[PDB]
Amino acid sequence: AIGIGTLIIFIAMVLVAAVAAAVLINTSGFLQQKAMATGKESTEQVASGLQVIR
Amino acid sequence: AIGIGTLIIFIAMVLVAAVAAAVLINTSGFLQQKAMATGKESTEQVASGLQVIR
Repeated sequence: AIGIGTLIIFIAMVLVAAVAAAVLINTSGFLQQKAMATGKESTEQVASGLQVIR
Repeated sequence: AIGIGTLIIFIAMVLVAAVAAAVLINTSGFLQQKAMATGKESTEQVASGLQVIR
């Protein structure tokens, strides 16, 4: 019967789509930290300094 | 987003304008004393002297 294969291949299709989704979720995590830090750090750099009074 | 840079460069622009202002305030101080003294001293010079009676 044709049904048997249709079921089995669905199982595969789901699993692959899961793996594909995962990499984007993971990568978004990696980028989150890197981005946030880069902004903070750059801001502090511009904002700060010393001045010779006399 | 474009906004991010617009903020950061504003911070710089303010700071530079501050430094530029400072030099004029400082220099005005330096000149104040030098001017005042020059006037006083010159005045005393003209105003004063001795006369031989006999």
